[PDB]
Amino acid sequence: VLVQTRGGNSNGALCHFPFLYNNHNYTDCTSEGRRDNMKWCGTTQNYDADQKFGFCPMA
Ligand SMILES: *[C@@H]1O[C@H](CO)[C@@H](O)[C@H](O)[C@H]1NC(C)=O
Repeated sequence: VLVQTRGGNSNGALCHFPFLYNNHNYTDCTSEGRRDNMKWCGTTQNYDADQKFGFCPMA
């Protein structure tokens, strides 16, 4: 699969996995920070120390 994003805090980067999100190593996309339904993903390897996310346009 290929999760690429463009607009989040990555200024145009490909989401990566696994990605620590608030001490929550997520090896995929998650909608815990959304209130609609889609799912986003971190673009860094340490969200707790990076603060960079993106979207997960995929299935
Ligand atoms: C998440 O993975 C990183 C890389 O191995 C590790 O340093 C960190 O402690 C892990 N955190 C959790 C909650 O598993």
